[PDB]
Amino acid sequence: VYNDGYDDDNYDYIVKNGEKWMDRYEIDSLIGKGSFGQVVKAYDRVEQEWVAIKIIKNKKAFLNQAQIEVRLLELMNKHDTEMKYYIVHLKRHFMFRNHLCLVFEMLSYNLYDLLRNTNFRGVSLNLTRKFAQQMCTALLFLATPELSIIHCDLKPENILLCNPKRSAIKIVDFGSSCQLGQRIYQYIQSRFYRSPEVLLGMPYDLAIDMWSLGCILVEMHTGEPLFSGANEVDQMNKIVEVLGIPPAHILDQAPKARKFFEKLPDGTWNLKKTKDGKREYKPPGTRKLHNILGVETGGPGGRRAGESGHTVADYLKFKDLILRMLDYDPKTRIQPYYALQHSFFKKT
Ligand SMILES: Brc1cnc2[nH]nnc2c1
Ligand SMILES: Brc1cnc2[nH]nnc2c1
Ligand SMILES: [Cl-]
Ligand SMILES: [Cl-]
Ligand SMILES: [Cl-]
Repeated sequence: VYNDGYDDDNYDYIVKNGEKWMDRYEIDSLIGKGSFGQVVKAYDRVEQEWVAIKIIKNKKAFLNQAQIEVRLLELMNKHDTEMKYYIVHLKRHFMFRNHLCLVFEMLSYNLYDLLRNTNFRGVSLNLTRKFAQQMCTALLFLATPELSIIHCDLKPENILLCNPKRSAIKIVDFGSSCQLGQRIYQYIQSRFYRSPEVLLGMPYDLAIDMWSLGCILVEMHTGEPLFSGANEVDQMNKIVEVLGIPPAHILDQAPKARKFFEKLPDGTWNLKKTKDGKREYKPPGTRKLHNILGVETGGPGGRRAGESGHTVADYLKFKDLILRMLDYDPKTRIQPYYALQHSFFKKT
């Protein structure tokens, strides 16, 4: 009784392996899932190649958001004719059985799959550097004035390997992306990767992606999310454990500062007071990235002790870049052009 029997109760297309669409696509299987709908692997008979097909939910709000996604993908792909800025390619789109379907090149698995494959030991610092450099080049591309595109949902799951053994990547899922000055949501980004200005209800720009990236890079090396909040209050407190209380010039303009913080008569800010007898977080800024990363103790959890490509100097450079990506102030947070110039990327 949903979509004349083609949909489940959650607006998704009921995927059947081997179904052929439009005398062109043979549906192999489901390969991904999301809030947007589903992704399937299919073979395009006409072009005689494998593709991934993202099936948007048969639901107006989701259709209308995916129309924005289509426009940003076609816009990016036309400024990336050489396909060298690490953004997935929208081959074409169509309506089928009342689902917007977007056809992409077939890609390998994502960076989360890669971490899980190491049993969350984390990938090497050399491989992290390759990912960071590609990622920064991609954000530089997004920042070109004709695009000014904010991805808004960078996470390990939305960065895909081109090929499962090689290190080339592409960013996918511009399903919540917007352009500078075309911002339409306040609840954005995945929580672990969510920036302070978004937690604070403040206006945001492309710099929220660089925040997400700094979280991602740490997690790729340690194996675990840097700020693993269960809800927004716990997310902001986890950030404060590592970075301290946010500067007053930020909190004074934050419409949601009172959700997490409290201003004292002298105008300084602290965390909201907790119920008497309840200790739950480390005191502000005492959980140091220096120790999260194991800079002088053999890498995260000491697991890198004795390996090449993991020197103390290597780690200090890494930490510095990460901390610059995690600047509380969006206006001084490091920007893609300067991140590429960081000493973490030199040499070899
Ligand atoms: Br290829 C590919 C795979 N997964 C995606 N999610 N959103 N866009 C995507 C493109
Ligand atoms: Br803020 C901040 C957080 N963690 C650190 N580790 N080493 N220096 C640091 C500065
Ligand atoms: Cl999702
Ligand atoms: Cl290596
Ligand atoms: Cl924690």
